[PDB]
Amino acid sequence: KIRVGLIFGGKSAEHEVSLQSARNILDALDPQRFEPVLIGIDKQGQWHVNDPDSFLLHADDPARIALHRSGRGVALLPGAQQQQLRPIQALAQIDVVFPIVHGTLGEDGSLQGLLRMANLPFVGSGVLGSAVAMDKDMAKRVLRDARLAVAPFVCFDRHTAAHADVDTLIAQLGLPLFVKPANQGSSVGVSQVRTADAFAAALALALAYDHKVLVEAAVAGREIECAVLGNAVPHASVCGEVVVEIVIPADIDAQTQQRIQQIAVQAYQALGCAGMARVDVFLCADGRIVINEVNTLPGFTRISVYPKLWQASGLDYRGLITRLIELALERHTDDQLLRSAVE
Amino acid sequence: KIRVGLIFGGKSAEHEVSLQSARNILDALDPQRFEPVLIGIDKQGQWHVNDPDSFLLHADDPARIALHRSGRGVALLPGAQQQQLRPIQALAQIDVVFPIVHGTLGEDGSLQGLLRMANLPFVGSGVLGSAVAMDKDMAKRVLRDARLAVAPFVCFDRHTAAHADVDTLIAQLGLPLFVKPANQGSSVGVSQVRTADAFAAALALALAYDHKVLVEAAVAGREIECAVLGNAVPHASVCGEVVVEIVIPADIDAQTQQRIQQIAVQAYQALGCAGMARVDVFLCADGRIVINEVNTLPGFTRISVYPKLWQASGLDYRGLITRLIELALERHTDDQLLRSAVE
Ligand SMILES: Nc1ncnc2c1ncn2[C@@H]1O[C@H](COP(=O)(O)OP(=O)(O)OP(=O)(O)O)[C@@H](O)[C@H]1O
Ligand SMILES: Nc1ncnc2c1ncn2[C@@H]1O[C@H](COP(=O)(O)OP(=O)(O)OP(=O)(O)O)[C@@H](O)[C@H]1O
Ligand SMILES: [Mg+2]
Ligand SMILES: [Mg+2]
Repeated sequence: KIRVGLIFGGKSAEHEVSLQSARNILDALDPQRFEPVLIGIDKQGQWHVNDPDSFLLHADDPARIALHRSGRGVALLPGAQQQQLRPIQALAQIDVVFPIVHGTLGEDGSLQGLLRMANLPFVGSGVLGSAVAMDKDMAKRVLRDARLAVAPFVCFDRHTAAHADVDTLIAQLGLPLFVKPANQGSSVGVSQVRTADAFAAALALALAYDHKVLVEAAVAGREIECAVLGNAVPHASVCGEVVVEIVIPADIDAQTQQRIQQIAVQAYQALGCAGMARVDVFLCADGRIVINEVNTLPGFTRISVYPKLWQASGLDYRGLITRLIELALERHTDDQLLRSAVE
Repeated sequence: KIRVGLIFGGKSAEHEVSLQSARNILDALDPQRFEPVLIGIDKQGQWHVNDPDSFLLHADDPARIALHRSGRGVALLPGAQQQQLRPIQALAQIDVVFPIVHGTLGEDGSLQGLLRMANLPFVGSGVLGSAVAMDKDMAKRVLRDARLAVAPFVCFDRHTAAHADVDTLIAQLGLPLFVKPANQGSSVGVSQVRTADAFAAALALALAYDHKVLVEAAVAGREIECAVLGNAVPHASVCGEVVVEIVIPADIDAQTQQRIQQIAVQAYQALGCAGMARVDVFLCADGRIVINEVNTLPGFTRISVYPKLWQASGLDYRGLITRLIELALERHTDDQLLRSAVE
C-alpha cells in the first residue's frame, strides 16, 4: 500500500472548497492501494496533522464547515530522503502528496517547490507549469507564442498603471474591458468596465491584489470548459458549457468538441502543465476558439466541474484520483534519474 | 542588525564555485548591518549548519576545497512566521536569505518556493522568474514573444526526439547546430554538431540530462555579457566581452553598449526576473543583438563576471551584496501586503 499525503485548506476564499475536496478524495481513495495521511492548512497559513475521522469541524454543514486546528505541527526536512515530513511533537512515511491547497502559495509553484525540495512525488503541475499557468500575463504570452488565440490585452503594474490612458485602451481593445489581477490565485479583483469613467477604479482595486493587472478586450462567445489529464500524452474530457449552470456534455458538434479538445491539449503542453488542468475557452459564433484560462488546480469535490467532466467521459472519480497518483509517481521516477545525472 | 541566511553548495558541478562565493560574500558582508548564518548543502542534497570560522575543509586549496558536513541538520516549518529554520538537534532567527545554491533545485524555482512557504525574504528571482529563466525553451519563447531576437531553434522531448529528421533540421537551421538540454542547471550536455552524422549522438546525450533538448542555429557574432540589478526599475552594468578571456569594459561603442544594456533590461523584465541576472548576448557584425541566455544565479566569487561587471560600473562588491539584500526585503514587504489581501 502507498501512503497519500493529502494537503488541503489554505489562505484562500476557496478554503471551504478545499475542505470539501479533501473529504471527497478521502472517501474515494482506493483502500486496496492507498492509506491517507491528512495535513490541513488553516486560514492563517498554519499546518495541522489530523486523523481522518476528526479533521473537520461541522463537516455536514456547508455554512460552518471548518478545519480542526489540531495544533499538531509539521516540519519538513529539506533534502531528506525519508520521513521528509515530520511531527513537531511520529507521522507515517508519505509516498505521494496530493496537494489541493487553494490560494497563492498552494497554486503558484511555491508549494510545489517545497515538495520538490523534500523529494516528495506529488500530484499536478510542477514548479514551472504552476507558476506559468497561475500568472495570467505570462500564460497568455506563452499561449500567444504557441499560436493559440487569447483575448487581446495590455498588462500594467503599479509603476505604469498610474500612466494608463483609457482612451487609447478603448480605441485599442474596445468596451466593455475586463480588468483583472494577473495572479489567478483569487477570482477577486475582476471588474467588467462598461464606460470610460469606471476604468480607473477597476485598475485600482485590481492592483490591491497583484502587482500586475491585465486589461482585456471582451470576447463575445459561449463559455466552454474541458478537463485535461496526463503528463507527456495528455487526454481531454468531453466539454461542459457554462450558461449566462454548467451543461455536460456541452451542446456543440462532435467536431467542435474535437477542436476544443485539441486546443486544450496544446494549451496544456505549451505552459508545461502535468497531472491535471481545466482549460476554459470562449467559442465564437463563427467558431474561432479563444482561451480564457488554464487552471492547474481544479475543484475536486463531487459537484466540481473537472471530475464531472471526467465522469461524463467514462472516468470514475475513484479512477481519476488513482490515475492522478500514478502520474505523480511516473513523473517522480523519471525526474529522479535526470536529477541523477550531474557532477 | 539583520541576520543573513547564506545557503550555498548544492548537487552541482558548480558546487565548489558556490563554496567560494559563500566565502567571498561572507567577507564582504557589511558588519554594521549584517550577521551571517551559514547553511551548507553537501553534494548528496543534505543541509548542514556551520560556524563561519569552520564551514570549509581545505579552504585555501581550490583543488580540495569542500563543505564541512557538520551533520547539524535543518528543519523548515512551512507556514511558520518566526524561527522558520530550525535545528534538528537552536539557530539564530534568519531575516533574509541569500541563496547561492547551484544545481537544478537551487536554480529552478524549487528552493525559492520553499523559501516562500517559509515566509523568508530572499535574494534573487522569485518562483516564476527562476523557473522561466532556467528552462531555456520557455525563456526563448517568452523572449521571442517580447520581440527580442533569440537563436532560431526546435525543441524535442524523449517522445519526439526519436522522430527527429536531421535533413529537415539542417535545411531549416543550418550547420553547425547547437544541441542542448533545456534546463540550464548544468552546462553539461552541450554539443556543437558539425556534420549530419554527429547529430544523433548529441541528441541522445542531451536527453540524459533533461526531458527537453533545444537544437539551435549557430549565431555568428561576438559574445557580450551584461549584469542586471533591481526589482521594478532594473539597472544594467557596463559590458564584458568573452573571447574565442573576458574583457571589461567590452571594446564596443557607447551606443552599442547602450543597445545591449536596454535589451538586457527588457529581457530581464519579460521573464519576470528580480534581484539579479547576467544576460549573455551575441552581437552580430551588422549589429543585431541576439540573446543567448538570461542567468538568474550568476557567480559571486571575486573572480566572477557578474560582480566584476558591477565593479567596472562603480559598484563595489560590498555595495552590491548590500543592495541585493535591500531588494530582497523591499520585495518581501510589497508581497506581504498583496498576500495580505484575500478572503
Ligand atoms: N475578456 C473577456 N471577455 C468576455 N468575458 C470575460 C472576459 N474575461 C472574463 N470574462 C467573464 O468573467 C468571468 C470571470 O473571469 P475569469 O474567469 O478570468 O476570472 P477568475 O478569477 O478565474 O474567475 P472564475 O473563478 O469565475 O474563473 C469569465 O467566466 C467570463 O464570464
Ligand atoms: N546558437 C549558438 N550559436 C553560436 N554559439 C553558441 C550557440 N549556443 C552556444 N554557443 C556557444 O557555446 C557556449 C555554451 O553554450 P551555453 O552558454 O548555452 O550553455 P551553458 O550550459 O550556459 O554553458 P556556459 O556555462 O558556458 O554558459 C556559448 O558561450 C557559445 O560560445
Ligand atoms: Mg475561467
Ligand atoms: Mg551563456
